[PDB]
Amino acid sequence: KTFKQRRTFEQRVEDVRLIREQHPTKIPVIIERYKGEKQLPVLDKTKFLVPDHVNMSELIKIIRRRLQLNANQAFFLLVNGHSMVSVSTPISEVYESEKDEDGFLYMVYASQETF
Ligand SMILES: COc1ccccc1-c1nnc(N)o1
Ligand SMILES: [Cl-]
Repeated sequence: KTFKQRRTFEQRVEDVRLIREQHPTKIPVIIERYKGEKQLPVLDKTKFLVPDHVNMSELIKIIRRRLQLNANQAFFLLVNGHSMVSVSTPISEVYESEKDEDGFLYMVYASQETF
């Protein structure tokens, strides 16, 4: 069902290396709905190429636009399994400290802060 489950470690590594070659300015991001999640919809895809200069605050705005949320629906984003310490950090910096061993940056969203 989940991305890590659908693709072998070897396959995720090779795909990160292709994005390096073909989209060298992009951060490879996996974005997944919390398996408990009731309110928010699922995204139309799993794998996102994010411009390495956007900060986490702008990535939250991007995802909320992709879900076509309205102003008072709540949205919480975990990165590498934990809360974001700050939304002002550029994604190139967040990537270097929170990337997985396969080379993707893993995110999960929910309407509850209690995931
Ligand atoms: C640490 O990365 C590698 C290690 C061994 C062989 C290839 C790579 C690689 N990285 N990006 C591409 N396109 O290939
Ligand atoms: Cl690029």
